[PDB]
Amino acid sequence: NPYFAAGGGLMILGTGLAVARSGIIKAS
Amino acid sequence: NPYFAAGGGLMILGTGLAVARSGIIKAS
Repeated sequence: NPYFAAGGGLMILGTGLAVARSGIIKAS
Repeated sequence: NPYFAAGGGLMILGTGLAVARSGIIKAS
């Protein structure tokens, strides 16, 4: 469990990267 | 966590590879 509790964090930060890549485009 | 902190780095460098493959085409 704790060794693979990092996959969820990587998914979270990847969704954050996708949200930021969407937001930068939606501003310019 | 630290053993699987490399998946995020591989995703980062893969996004960089995709960005470079897009940029080389968008120049020529």
